[PDB]
Amino acid sequence: KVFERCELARTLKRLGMDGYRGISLANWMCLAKWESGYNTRATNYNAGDRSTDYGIFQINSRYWCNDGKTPGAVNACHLSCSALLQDNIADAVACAKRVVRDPQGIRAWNAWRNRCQNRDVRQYVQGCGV
Repeated sequence: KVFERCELARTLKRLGMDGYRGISLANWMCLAKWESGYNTRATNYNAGDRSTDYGIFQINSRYWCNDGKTPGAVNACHLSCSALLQDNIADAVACAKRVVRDPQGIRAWNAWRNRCQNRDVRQYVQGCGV
């Protein structure tokens, strides 16, 4: 599923994401935007270390979900990577929260640093009613 902007913002808010561990809704929207363009089916294989990023948040298989084909990987979110490809993003969200419970927080995702950190991310939630 490819969410529309405001549709995603409200979905995320409903799921307890606004300000989770100090991360505002706008930041999560900025992350989802740059990671997958609000696309839950999105997947990217990383030839360099043979791992794969899954879903709307492009979560990596080496450390967060199990896809059975990533070498010496772990499954911290305790989910099949397939769960990160559903139209229903509740599992993707539970996993995204798990990722930020670690020291780096939202800095876990490089795309956030490159395109969201220290920027005016107000535009991602404006007019959405969140």
